[PDB]
Amino acid sequence: AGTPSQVISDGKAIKKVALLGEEYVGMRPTMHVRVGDEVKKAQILFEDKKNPGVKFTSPVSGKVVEINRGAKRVLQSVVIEVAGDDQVTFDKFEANQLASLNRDAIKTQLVESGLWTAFRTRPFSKVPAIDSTSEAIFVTAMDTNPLAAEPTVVINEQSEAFVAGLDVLSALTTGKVYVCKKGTSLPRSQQPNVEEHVFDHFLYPVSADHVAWSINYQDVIAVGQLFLTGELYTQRVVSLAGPVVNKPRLVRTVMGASLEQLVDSEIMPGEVRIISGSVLSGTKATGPHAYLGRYHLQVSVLRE
Repeated sequence: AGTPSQVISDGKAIKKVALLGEEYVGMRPTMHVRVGDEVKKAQILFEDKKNPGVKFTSPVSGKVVEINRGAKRVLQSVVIEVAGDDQVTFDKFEANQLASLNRDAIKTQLVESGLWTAFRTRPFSKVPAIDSTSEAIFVTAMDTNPLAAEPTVVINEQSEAFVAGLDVLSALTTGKVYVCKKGTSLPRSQQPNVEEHVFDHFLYPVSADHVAWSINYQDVIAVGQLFLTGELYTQRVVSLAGPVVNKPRLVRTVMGASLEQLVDSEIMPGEVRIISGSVLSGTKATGPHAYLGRYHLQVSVLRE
């Protein structure tokens, strides 16, 4: 019902993007910008006062037009209006170098680029501490919900970036990296501490000694792109599905894309509920929240 075609095409033009404050567990923001500031791509917008060092950066260059706040001044979203192509650039390497890079050097670049936020601890589901390490980084490269985009199609376009990302993770972990996938074959890291777990909603192992980190396949592609090119890779391939979508399919877009602009001239007439993420485990994309969640790879539209 509203199932998407597993074929990638271009999404509607995006004029504004936003980072959503409340979707980061335990995050209390310290602003590094105000309305009117021109920002570059990968420029810090704010940091977490309760997770010292974690940076949240702009997916695009442009101008800060809104800092929306709700009950008790909680940060709802920082809206950026796209303009120009100025960006903060980082160190670049060759693919063969990535698996041997120093762990702290890797950390520094992920933090300053903002990509560090892609990681979440399991349990607690919050961004790891900068000075912390993990023995088991899990890569979610599968999805059971038919409304989700099949990862293999996305990854097949970004083969070298995906593998490069895995190689960075293989140096970042103190133990192993686990690629959680279906039977369908994927590009393989040549590093011996990168394993594939084939299956036939995820659960992660718990231990008093260690904590598990999780990261989705598209962020792994971003990590790979970051270290190969030295630029923040903000492309997204998201599932645009739901019974009121005229051509349910996969569309290219940008992190934090305006969802009202993304679905413009995509939906049947009548009033609808736009949802960022899965239908059952997403958030109501309305008003100040009408933007693609950091950890969402799907946009669901229903009838109200």
